[PDB]
Amino acid sequence: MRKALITGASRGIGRAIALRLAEDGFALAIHYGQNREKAEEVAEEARRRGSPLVAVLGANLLEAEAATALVHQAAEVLGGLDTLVNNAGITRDTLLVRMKDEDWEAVLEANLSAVFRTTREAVKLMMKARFGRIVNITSVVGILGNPGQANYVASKAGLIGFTRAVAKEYAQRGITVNAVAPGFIETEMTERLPQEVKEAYLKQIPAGRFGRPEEVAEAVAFLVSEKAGYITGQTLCVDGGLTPH
Amino acid sequence: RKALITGASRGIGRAIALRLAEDGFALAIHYGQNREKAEEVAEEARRRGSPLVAVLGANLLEAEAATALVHQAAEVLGGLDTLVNNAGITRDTLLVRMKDEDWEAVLEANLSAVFRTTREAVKLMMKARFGRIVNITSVVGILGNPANYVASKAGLIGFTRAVAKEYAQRGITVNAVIETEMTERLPQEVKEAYLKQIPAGRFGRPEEVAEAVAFLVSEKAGYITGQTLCVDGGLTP
Amino acid sequence: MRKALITGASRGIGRAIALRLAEDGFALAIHYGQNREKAEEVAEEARRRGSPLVAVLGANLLEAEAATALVHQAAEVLGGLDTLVNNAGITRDTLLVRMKDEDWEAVLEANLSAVFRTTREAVKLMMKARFGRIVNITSVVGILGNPGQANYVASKAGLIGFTRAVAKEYAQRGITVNAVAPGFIETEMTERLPQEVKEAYLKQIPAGRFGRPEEVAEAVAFLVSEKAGYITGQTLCVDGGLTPH
Amino acid sequence: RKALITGASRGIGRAIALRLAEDGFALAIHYGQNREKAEEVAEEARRRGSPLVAVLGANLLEAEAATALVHQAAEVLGGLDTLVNNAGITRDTLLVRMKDEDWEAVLEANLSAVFRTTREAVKLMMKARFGRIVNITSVVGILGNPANYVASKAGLIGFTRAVAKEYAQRGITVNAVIETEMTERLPQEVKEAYLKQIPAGRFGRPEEVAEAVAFLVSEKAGYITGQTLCVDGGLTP
Repeated sequence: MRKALITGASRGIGRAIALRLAEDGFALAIHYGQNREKAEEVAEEARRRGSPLVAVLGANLLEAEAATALVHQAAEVLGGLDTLVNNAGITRDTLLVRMKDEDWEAVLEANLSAVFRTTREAVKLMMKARFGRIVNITSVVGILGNPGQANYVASKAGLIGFTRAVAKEYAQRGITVNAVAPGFIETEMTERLPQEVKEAYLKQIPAGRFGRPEEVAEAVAFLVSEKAGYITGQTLCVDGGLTPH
Repeated sequence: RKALITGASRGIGRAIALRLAEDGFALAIHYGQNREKAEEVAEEARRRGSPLVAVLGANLLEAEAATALVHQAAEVLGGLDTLVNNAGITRDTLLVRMKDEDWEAVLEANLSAVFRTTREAVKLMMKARFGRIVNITSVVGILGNPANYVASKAGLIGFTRAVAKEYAQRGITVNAVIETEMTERLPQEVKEAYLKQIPAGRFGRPEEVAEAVAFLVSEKAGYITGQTLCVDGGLTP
Repeated sequence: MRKALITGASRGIGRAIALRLAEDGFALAIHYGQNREKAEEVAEEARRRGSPLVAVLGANLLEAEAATALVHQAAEVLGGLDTLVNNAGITRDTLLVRMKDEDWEAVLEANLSAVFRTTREAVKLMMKARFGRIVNITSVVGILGNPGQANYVASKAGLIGFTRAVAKEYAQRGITVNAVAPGFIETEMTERLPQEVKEAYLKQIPAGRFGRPEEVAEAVAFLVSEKAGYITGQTLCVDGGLTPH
Repeated sequence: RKALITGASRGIGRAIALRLAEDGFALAIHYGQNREKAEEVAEEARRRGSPLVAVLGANLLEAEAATALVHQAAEVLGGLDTLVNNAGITRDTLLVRMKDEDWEAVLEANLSAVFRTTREAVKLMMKARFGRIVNITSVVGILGNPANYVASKAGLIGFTRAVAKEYAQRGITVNAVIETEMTERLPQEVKEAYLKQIPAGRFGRPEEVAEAVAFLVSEKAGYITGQTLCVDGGLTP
C-alpha cells in the first residue's frame, strides 16, 4: 500500500526498487549497511519521483539485534509498515575446500538469518492490519547451484524455502510472501568485474543481455500491488530465460 | 498494441480481454461456439477503452482453424504483437476408462492447437522483432492431481520454455500463467474440499489471473521469459 | 517382478534397459519399430545374461491400434505383465517457424499419445494383481527446454506431467509410476552426429562426460524393484549434473 | 567402502547404516547423545556383514565437533569415501513466536554443520578422486508446509546442487534424498491427517529411504549428481 522498508536500497537493485515504488507514491525507509551518503542520494531522488515520506536507516544486518530493530525503526519513522522487501545480501565467494567457517557464517547470517529476523517482525505488524506484502530478492543461483559460492547458493535456496513456508503460514491473514530471483543484472559492482567473468556469465543467457536493475524493480512493484493478492509462495525469475522455472 | 486472446468469451479469457482493453490494446476476441457471449465481451472491451475490437469464431479442434485464426486476427487488427493462448477443454475420467478420442481431443485443443497458433504468431512477431506470448496453463500441470488434461498442461509448460529459449534474442517473450468461473456450477461439497487445500482459503478471481497476464505482456516485463507464474493462493510449491 | 515390456528395446537405452533387467532374471518382451534383426540380437543376449523367457514384438507406435495391442500381445507372450518401460521415442527437429503440422503430430503421437495407450492398458492388468512398475523414459530437455525441437520438448514435458497424474491416480493400488530423464547419453546414433554438435552438448555437462546407456538402465532397474515401493510420481535425472532437479 | 553416517543411532540413519552394512561397508556410526543406542546399531551392522564398525559421539551444534567428526571417522575406518548427512533437529513453532535461538539451532545443526562435514569430506575424497555424498533432506524443503526447518532443508537442496556442480569432474557425486520413525509417537489424529495427503495412503518405512541411499552411494549411480529424489508415496510434485 503505503509504507515500505527496502533493505540494501543504497545502490543497484535495492535502489531501483526504492525509486520504482517512489513512482507509485509509496512512503519509503531506505536501509543501508555502510554508505550513508549514497543512501541519502537515493532518498532525495525518491522524493523527486513522488514519495511523500522518505527516511534513511543505517543497520548492519550481521548484528542480530540490528535486523530485529530495523523493522520497528522503519515502522516508527513511517507511521506504520505494510511492505517489506528483503533485498540486502553479501557474498564471500570461494571454493568449498578453502571456505572458512566465518565465510560461510557471514553469508548465511546476512542473507537468510537476518531475513528471518526482519520477516518475523514485519509479519507481527502486518497480522494486526490484515494486510501485508513481503518480497525476498533471491538469486537464480539458489535454483541453478553454479559453483564457487556454495555459501551463497545455500543462503538463496534457503530463502526460497523460507518464502514458501511463511507464505503458507500467513496466507489467510491478508499477507503475501513471494521471491524475485534476478539473473545476471548489470550494476556498478558487476561492471567492476574482469572482462573474462562478464563474457562467461553473458554466454549462459538465452536473451543474450544482462538485465537492468529497473527490470527487477518492475517485478517487485507488481507483487507488492494490492492487485497481486492471490499470488503468494511464488518465485519469479527475472533472468532472460536462464532458469527452467 | 494488438492481441489475439483465445477462448475469450467467458471466465479467465474474458477477464484478460477486458483487462487488456483498459491498457488500450486492440483485441481479437476468439470464441469456439458462443458468438453472442463473445460480442458482449467485445462490447464491454470497447466501453473500457479498446480502440478496435473484433470477434473470431474458430473450432480449435480443426487444424486449419488454429493456423488460420492468427492470420485472420492480424488482418482484422492490422497486425499482431500479442497472443494469449487461454482456450482449453477437459474430458475428465479415470485413465482406465479413458477412450482414445477423449485423450486426443484434449491434447489437440490444449497443446497441438497452441503449437499451431504460436507458430503462426512468432512468424509475424519475428518480422517486427517484438512479441508477447502468454500461455494459460493450470497448476494441475505441475501438481498432477488424479491425466489427459494434466499431460496437456505440463506439455504446455515445456513448450513455453522451449519457444522462449528459441526466440529470446528476437525481442519476443514467452511465459505461462482454483478460480471462480463456471467453477461456481460445481457441487458445494467439491468446492469446500478445494478450499481446504488453498492456504489463502478463498478461490481466485478471473481479474487476478488477468492482472498477471497484463504485467507479462507489458514492456515492463521484457527480461522475463521462459517462466511459469502460479496465481493460486499458495497452492503450488 | 517378473515380466516386463520395454518399448524401443532394439538399440541404445532400450537395449541396455532390456539387458540390465535380464541380469535380474526378468521375463522380457523386446519391442521394436523396424529393425527386427537387431531386436532378435538383443533377445539372444538377454537370454545369455539370464532371462528365462524372451519374445520380440514388432509394432509401429504411430499406429493407434498398435500401441493398444502391444500390451496385450506382451501379456500373452509372457504369461502376464507386471512392468512397463516406455522408452521408445522419435524426433523431428526443426525451428518452430519451419515446423510442419505433421512434424509436430508425429512426435507427440509416438512420444506421448502412444505412451497413454500403453500405460492405460498396462494399468488395467496391474490393477487386478495389485502390483505394477511403470517407468517412462523422458529427457532432461523436457525440463530444460533447449531450442530446435519444441515438439520433442512438449512431448517429454507432457510425459512428466502424465507420469505424476497416473502415479497419484494408482498409488493405493500397488502401482508405482516414475520417469527417468536421461541427459546426453552416447549411443551409436549420437556418435553419427557432427563433431561440432557433440562438443556443444558436451560443454553443458558439469561431469564433463556423456552418460552410457548402461547408466540409465541402472536407474530403471532401481525403480522397478519391489524395494522401491514408496517411490512414485518422481522424475530422476541421469545427466552428470545438467538439470537443477 | 567406508562411510560416515550422521545421526545413525535411530530411525532413518540407523536404517541407512544397517542397509549399507549389508553391502559390506565399513561404517562410522555418529550419534549426538544416546551412545548405547548407537552401540546397539553398531552391533547389528557387524551382524549384517560390516567388517569394521565404530561409534562416534559429537554434538553437531558445536562448530569444531562437525569438522573434527570427519577426521575422527577417517582415522577409525582407515579412510573415508562416503558421507551421509542424515542428522537433523526441529524446533517447531509459529514464525511470530520463533525466538532467535530456535531459528539458529536448527540452521546450525541441519545446514551449517552439514556445510562443515561436507567440506572436510570433499577434501579427503578429492585426493582419492572418488566420493559419494548424500544429504537427507525432507519433502517439506520443497512443499514449505507451515519455517526454520523448511529454510534449513531447502538450503540443503541448494547446497547439494552447488557442491555437485563444483566437484562433478572429480569422481564425486552429491545428491539428496512421511516415514514411520518416532512419528509413531504422534497423536493418532495427526497421523491420520498426514495419511489422507499421501496418495499411497501409507507411511514409508525407514528401510525404503535406506534403499535409495544405497542405490545413490553405489558405483551404479556414478552419473547421477546434483539431484533430489523424494521417497514419499507420491506426496511431492
